[PDB]
Amino acid sequence: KVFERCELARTLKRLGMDGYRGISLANWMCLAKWESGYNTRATNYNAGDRSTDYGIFQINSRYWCNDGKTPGAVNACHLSCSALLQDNIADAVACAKRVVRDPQGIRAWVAWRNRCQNRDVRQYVQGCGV
Amino acid sequence: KVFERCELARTLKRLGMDGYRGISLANWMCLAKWESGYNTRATNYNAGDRSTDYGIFQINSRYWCNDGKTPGAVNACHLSCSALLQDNIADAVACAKRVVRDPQGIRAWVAWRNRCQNRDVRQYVQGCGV
Ligand SMILES: [Cl-]
Ligand SMILES: [Cl-]
Ligand SMILES: [Cl-]
Ligand SMILES: [Cl-]
Ligand SMILES: [Cl-]
Ligand code: NA
Ligand code: NA
Ligand code: NA
Ligand SMILES: [Ru+3]
Ligand SMILES: [Ru+3]
Repeated sequence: KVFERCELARTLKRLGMDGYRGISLANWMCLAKWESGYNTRATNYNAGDRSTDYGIFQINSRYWCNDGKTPGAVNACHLSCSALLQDNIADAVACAKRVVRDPQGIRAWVAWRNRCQNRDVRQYVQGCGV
Repeated sequence: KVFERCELARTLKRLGMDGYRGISLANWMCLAKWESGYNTRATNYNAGDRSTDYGIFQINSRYWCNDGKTPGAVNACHLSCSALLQDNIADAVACAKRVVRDPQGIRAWVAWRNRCQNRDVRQYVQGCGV
């Protein structure tokens, strides 16, 4: 599913993302926008370590979800990676939270570092009433 | 699916394309028309570099989507090029938004520049009530 901007913000806010471990709703919006285009079906293979990023947050098969294809893997979210390719994003929300409870926080995602960090991101929630 | 002209103008307008990065609805229409004749199933293989342009916007598998058969690929929309052949263009629109956020914007499609840039394109939207 391709969420609409304000529809995703309200969905993420309903599930407690706004302010989570310090992270504003807008920064989650920005991450998802550059990771997937708000598309729960996005995917991206990584040839360096033969892992794959899954879903609306591009969560990686090495450390966070099991896809049965990735060497040296752990399943820190205890999820089939295919659970992160589903129209319902409750599971993906739970796994993004689990990712950011580690020390480096939202810095886990490179694209967030390059596209969102230290940048104005109000554009993501302006006019959504959240 | 081959869109009818206004059908596509309403669809693209509903998916937020009017004014996106300053790109008019009319210009997106002119891009779709010269890329694929509004045909969601259009594909163009290039035996030169073995890449393929997909769907209604003819997005290329070397830079933007993964079709698992193009050398030197980077999948910047984190998307299967199959998603660019759907009747539902929601994945395609989201990927086209990612394309024009690069520094060249819409100028990425050489056809748009040969056929649309600096030209009158009001005829693509008028009568469509958009
Ligand atoms: Cl990750
Ligand atoms: Cl392209
Ligand atoms: Cl990139
Ligand atoms: Cl002329
Ligand atoms: Cl009119
Ligand atoms: Na891929
Ligand atoms: Na879920
Ligand atoms: Na994208
Ligand atoms: Ru940095
Ligand atoms: Ru507001």
